[PDB]
Amino acid sequence: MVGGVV
Ligand SMILES: O=C(O)C(F)(F)C(F)(F)F
Repeated sequence: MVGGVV
């Protein structure tokens, strides 16, 4: 999985 970036 590629985590989101905020
Ligand atoms: O981590 C994932 O979901 C994946 F698709 F396997 C990646 F290719 F990005 F590594």
